[PDB]
Amino acid sequence: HHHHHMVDEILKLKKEKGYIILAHNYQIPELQDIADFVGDSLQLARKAMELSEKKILFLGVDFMAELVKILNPDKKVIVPDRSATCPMANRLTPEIIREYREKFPDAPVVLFVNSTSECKTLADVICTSANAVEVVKKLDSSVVIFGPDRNLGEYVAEKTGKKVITIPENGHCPVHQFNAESIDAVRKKYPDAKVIVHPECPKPVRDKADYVGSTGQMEKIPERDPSRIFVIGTEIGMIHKLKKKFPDREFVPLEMAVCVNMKKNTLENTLHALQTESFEVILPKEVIEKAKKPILRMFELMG
Ligand SMILES: N=C(C(=O)O)[C@H](CC(=O)CO)C(=O)O
Ligand code: SF4
Repeated sequence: HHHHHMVDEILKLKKEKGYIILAHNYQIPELQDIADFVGDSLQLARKAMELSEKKILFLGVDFMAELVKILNPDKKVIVPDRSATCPMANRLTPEIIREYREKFPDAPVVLFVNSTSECKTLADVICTSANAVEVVKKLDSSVVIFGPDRNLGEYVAEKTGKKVITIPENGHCPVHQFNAESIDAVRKKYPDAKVIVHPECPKPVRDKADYVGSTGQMEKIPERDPSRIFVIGTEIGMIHKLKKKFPDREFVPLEMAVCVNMKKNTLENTLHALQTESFEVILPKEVIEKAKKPILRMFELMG
């Protein structure tokens, strides 16, 4: 195998230098396969807090790596590509959050994990796709400010029955803009398939699905649903994860959908990261101290 040189040296250096490799579900298959743990933002956050190792190689995008750092301030966290980010976040600013806080004083500010760490410093609680509904339901308010993802916010409003004020204008994930016709086509081709789509998908897509869930929730659905075929409306990296967990089922992409940022991490730059022990994720202590409050509050609202 042509890659065995990179794969083998990654596994070698990881062990030799005391790293644990955490990968998000949207990383390329080759990186999922060398990771110690693969999961969604919530799971990688949880895992981060309980690992004994002092060095983490994080494979995902920056806001997530920073979440890991904020929860583990005394561990060294590195990433292979320091530009891997989520473009949705960067429309949401401090001045937007402040404006809406003033406008709606008694609305808690719920920020999605893909938000700048600076933004998290101004949140009342953080959430991921997996726990957004649970977090907002358990809050003591019928109104929340929510950002940056509009679709997710609207889905939360639907599930909880609360008023969700989304910020900024049109915050959305380009990856999850499937058109509902793809579901129409796939129902005809596989009449017994179950269609699972992400809550970041637009509402007409959500409404034609059998299930709506985050990647963490998608992965649990075949534990309770015996269907032979699932059609998956998220980023393409999740197909590899699902096929590995459930080799006796068939997983069909709703459409091909690739997150360019998530794909910035490669075997080659992952190897460079382990050789140089770069690039370190660094936040000001002030940011860490401030941002951890809404993150810990998330965990209090789950259990
Ligand atoms: N980290 C996620 C989450 O659940 O919060 C992603 C979705 C996301 O938008 C981040 O790329 C997912 O696992 O379903
Ligand atoms: S898949 Fe969408 S929400 Fe997740 S990092 Fe890429 S652009 Fe951001």
